[PDB]
Amino acid sequence: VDMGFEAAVAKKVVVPITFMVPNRPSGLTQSALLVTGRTFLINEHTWSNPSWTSFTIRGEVHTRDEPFQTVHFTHHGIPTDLMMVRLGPGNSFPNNLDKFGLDQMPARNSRVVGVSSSYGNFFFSGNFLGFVDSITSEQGTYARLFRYRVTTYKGWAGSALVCEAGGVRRIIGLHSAGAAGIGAGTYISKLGLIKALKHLGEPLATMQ
Repeated sequence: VDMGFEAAVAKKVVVPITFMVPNRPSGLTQSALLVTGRTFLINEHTWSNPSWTSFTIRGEVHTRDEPFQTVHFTHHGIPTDLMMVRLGPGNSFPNNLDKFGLDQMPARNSRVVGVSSSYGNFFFSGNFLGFVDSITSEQGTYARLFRYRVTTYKGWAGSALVCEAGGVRRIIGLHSAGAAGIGAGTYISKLGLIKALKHLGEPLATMQ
């Protein structure tokens, strides 16, 4: 199996993130996706949880009261589990926009590869089960996901989901949830990322 693209995702995109809390003996660790500059992707259910007082990413500590610029993605007025967060000034992330987005839909039963830094680095995989308008979760309804047949675990949220369409493999999701042997990831589109990055002021050149 060619895994060159997934290896590049592990090398440049997926990183661990740990949220520190005052009501548990240990931090909550999962994965995050570096997009470009000072902007990354993270699950909304993790970001919005009220307990954490700081988090660490890329060797940096950030407190909850910092003036983060954020976008919470919605679909037809229903919340998704996807947040984009732009940090204050600091050392830049790689520009990983070449690794996100597919213009065609993945075929039924094609291979999904998850790329995680949640428990050290690892891959997981399962068959693509299709897009769903929403999932019903212990925290409410979330919109615009796709599913895959593989048992997933607490902490695996934020892992990059690499799918295949039109002879190319790209990241089109971030892991969100699990239910009885089936995982669900929140969909990522290139157009949505670009629109949100512009809203947050992450400076980029436009190819003309």
